Amino acid sequence: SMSQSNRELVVDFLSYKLSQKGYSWSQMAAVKQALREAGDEFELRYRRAFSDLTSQLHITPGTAYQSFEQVVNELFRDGVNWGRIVAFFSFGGALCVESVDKEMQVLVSRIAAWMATYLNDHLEPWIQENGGWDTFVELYGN
Amino acid sequence: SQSNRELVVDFLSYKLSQKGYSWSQMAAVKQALREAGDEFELRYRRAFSDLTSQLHITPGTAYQSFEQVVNELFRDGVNWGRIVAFFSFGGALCVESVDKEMQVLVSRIAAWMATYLNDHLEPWIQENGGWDTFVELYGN
Ligand SMILES: Cc1ccc(CN(C(=O)N[C@@H](CSCc2ccccc2)C(=O)O)C(=O)c2ccc3c(c2)CCN(Cc2ccccc2-c2ccc(Cl)cc2)C3)cc1
Ligand SMILES: Cc1ccc(CN(C(=O)N[C@@H](CSCc2ccccc2)C(=O)O)C(=O)c2ccc3c(c2)CCN(Cc2ccccc2-c2ccc(Cl)cc2)C3)cc1
Repeated sequence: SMSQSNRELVVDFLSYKLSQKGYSWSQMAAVKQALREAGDEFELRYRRAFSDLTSQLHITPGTAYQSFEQVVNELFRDGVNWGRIVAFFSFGGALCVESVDKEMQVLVSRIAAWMATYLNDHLEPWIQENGGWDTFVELYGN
Repeated sequence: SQSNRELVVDFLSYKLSQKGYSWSQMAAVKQALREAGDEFELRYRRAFSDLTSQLHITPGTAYQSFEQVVNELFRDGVNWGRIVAFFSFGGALCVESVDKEMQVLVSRIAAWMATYLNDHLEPWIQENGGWDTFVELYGN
């Protein structure tokens, strides 16, 4: 328990320090780091679209899924691409922050579950057809 | 998939941390330690380079170098600042191993760090309120 959590902290810290030098702890660590960076990049470049989105958000536990679904359906209306997948993660992140800001922290675990289901059902088939997350890492790094 | 749930959790942990929030207690510790490591490495830019002048890392001498540095680091006792330096040292030794084309040493360094943490740091950590105390102190 303390043993597993100590190994987890070590792995997390070393994954981070290796990534800062262009190295990686594992394939999964390389995906996680490249997605974190892509999220930061997307949010900064589309800071206006991010600001317009958060301003229009009126989060309540009863309308949270509705808001999630409407944005995600609009986002992927014309199909899937890596850029839109990054925007999907950025949107989930913004909805979680907005939930915590509005003292609705209970929504965070729900949003993560909705994201994971949407990924499994609607994004994973396209991801697998397009070479998987390794292709994303390769394309983003280039 | 398990890996898709893991990516979601990782991304959300990061975005919540950027606003001073956290996904979980464990995510808050990981993020506070990553930041403290970055801060220590910026404040002491030449600390590892001053050590490398004598640490010629090889699979045969890596453990002896790790053990000596870590024993010298904690000679006067444990504190949070030295624990951060311990993680930064491990990180630097892993980078140096990959630079010297001996990435096979990375998983051994990780195992040595985890054993030192379990055996020699965890009693002081637990006596000092656990990793929550570190998060509280670093955030202040
Ligand atoms: C890191 C990064 C990611 C994405 C881009 C932009 N981008 C492209 O550069 N695309 C490429 C094709 S992918 C190439 C690629 C990219 C990354 C890695 C690997 C390969 C192209 O065009 O050549 C897009 O695709 C792209 C994707 C989504 C959106 C835009 C553009 C424009 C703004 N729009 C707002 C929006 C509309 C509807 C519904 C919701 C939201 C919305 C989502 C979240 C919030 Cl928080 C707020 C609002 C979302 C730029 C940088
Ligand atoms: C985020 C942060 C952490 C630590 C500090 C610095 N620092 C202090 O400021 N400490 C405090 C008391 S703890 C306060 C605290 C800190 C963080 C969180 C919470 C509370 C003080 O004194 O006021 C120290 O403790 C401290 C600890 C270790 C060392 C130093 C200073 C100076 C350099 N020295 C080199 C060295 C010597 C022997 C063996 C190995 C190495 C060596 C380790 C790793 C490599 Cl990579 C290379 C070489 C190691 C500064 C910022």
